[PDB]
Amino acid sequence: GAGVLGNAAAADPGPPTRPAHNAAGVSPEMVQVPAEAQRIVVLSGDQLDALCALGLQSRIVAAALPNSSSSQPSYLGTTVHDLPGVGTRSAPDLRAIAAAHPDLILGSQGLTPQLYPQLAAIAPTVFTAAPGADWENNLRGVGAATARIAAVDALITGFAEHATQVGTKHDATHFQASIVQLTANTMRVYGANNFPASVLSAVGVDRPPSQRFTDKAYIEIGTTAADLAKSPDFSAADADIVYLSCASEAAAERAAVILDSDPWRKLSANRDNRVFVVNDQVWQTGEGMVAARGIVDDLRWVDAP
Repeated sequence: GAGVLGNAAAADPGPPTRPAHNAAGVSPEMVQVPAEAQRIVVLSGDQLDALCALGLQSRIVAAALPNSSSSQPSYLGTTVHDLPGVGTRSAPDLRAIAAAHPDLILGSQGLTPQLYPQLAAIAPTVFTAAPGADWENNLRGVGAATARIAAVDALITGFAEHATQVGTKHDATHFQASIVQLTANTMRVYGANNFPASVLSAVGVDRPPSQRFTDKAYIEIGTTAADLAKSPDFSAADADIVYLSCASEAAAERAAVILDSDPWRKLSANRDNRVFVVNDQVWQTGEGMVAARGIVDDLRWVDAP
């Protein structure tokens, strides 16, 4: 009974190559990149999102797949969905990366730090920080890596204004929103330090007191049959509105079990029909500007009847 919601930039003036910064802890920290990279290999989901927000998706030649997955993300359109794979984000395939003969490689120090020297020997390589709450800084690093700092500045400025405008029109500050993600065996309740939390903050939506922690991304509650038969407490998940995504198909197949469970039916948001199923790629795994706009779109339901 839970409603389902789901959810080319011109280069800066300069020479044909530019210096760009790697994330802190990458050696070396500076890398010379082309001003107009024609064949980009992207190894992290947030950078793929960034290239789409910059209108550069037709220059991507391959992308690392989400781990345990067998396909590219679909929330970014068919051109990205059809991209060849180069292994997964946690284990990129260097032979396939070399086979794409890229002139630019984007990756993340939070995913494959050990791989940077081998990647840099194939093509100019830029590593951003780990994806998550700092997505806007990661976007800024993609902007420098593609010589599109001005373009990224406008995307960030336009997003902040757009998010604030949506929050004002829909009275976001008067609602506490909960962020929940189901896995096959557990329920994850996200706090205030992660990708979707930072987008809810940009819109101005409040969070329930149980979801304001910042020491970790989420807390995890068991949801197996043995767990449910031990009278668990899901009250950390309650709010005025609950946004719930499923981390996998097996999680989706068990979602209705948890939503029908006695511990979940105790939640006031469930009684009030204010639990909404949302796209996990938009809310959890994309972690970029296009995903962020999808979350803002879903947040338009905070003041719905």
